Amino acid sequence: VLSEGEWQLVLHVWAKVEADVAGHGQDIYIRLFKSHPETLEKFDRFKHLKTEAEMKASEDLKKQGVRVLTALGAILKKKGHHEAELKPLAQSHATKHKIPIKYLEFISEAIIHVLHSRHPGDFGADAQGAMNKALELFRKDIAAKYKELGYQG
Ligand code: HEM
Ligand SMILES: [Xe]
Ligand SMILES: [Xe]
Ligand SMILES: [Xe]
Ligand SMILES: [Xe]
Repeated sequence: VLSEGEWQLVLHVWAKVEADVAGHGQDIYIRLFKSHPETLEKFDRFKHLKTEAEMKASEDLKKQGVRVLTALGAILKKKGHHEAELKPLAQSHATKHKIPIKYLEFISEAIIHVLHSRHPGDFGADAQGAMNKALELFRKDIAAKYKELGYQG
């Protein structure tokens, strides 16, 4: 369980992401696909992209990144009271997309890396620890829903 102070560290960096969610999403996807290329294979619409240049130029990838970060932002804004928000996401990611918890760990890593790079003013050590705790909680709760849904993750 995060403290209110921890949630505020999470929300204060998220406020900066929201200056330009699209640009943040592009950086996060590029980082994910570069660091863990296997994750790109899960994307029917994007697995053909060969280079960072192609990734940057993809309007559909940009739009997907906006969807991801906005869905995650809504979850973070619930400050742990995210049962309703997690249900459709867990179901689609377990059953349609088939995304293991390991890959959620990878995207969490990419999120942290991009925030660390872009936002040293709001992503010092305490803020990074708070964001890690929030993402760990997210993954814990997704993992529990995965198991309810019959997916080992
Ligand atoms: C922060 C964690 C993530 C969030 C909040 C998130 C959110 C979303 C949302 C909102 C959608 C569209 C609605 C849906 O189908 O549920 C989506 C689609 C999708 N997600 Fe995720 N996602 C996350 C992580 C991942 C990861 C790590 C992968 C694969 C490695 C993945 C694979 C996909 C795929 C393949 C789609 C369909 C994309 C398309 O329309 O072409 N997701 N995700
Ligand atoms: Xe993203
Ligand atoms: Xe997810
Ligand atoms: Xe995550
Ligand atoms: Xe969360």
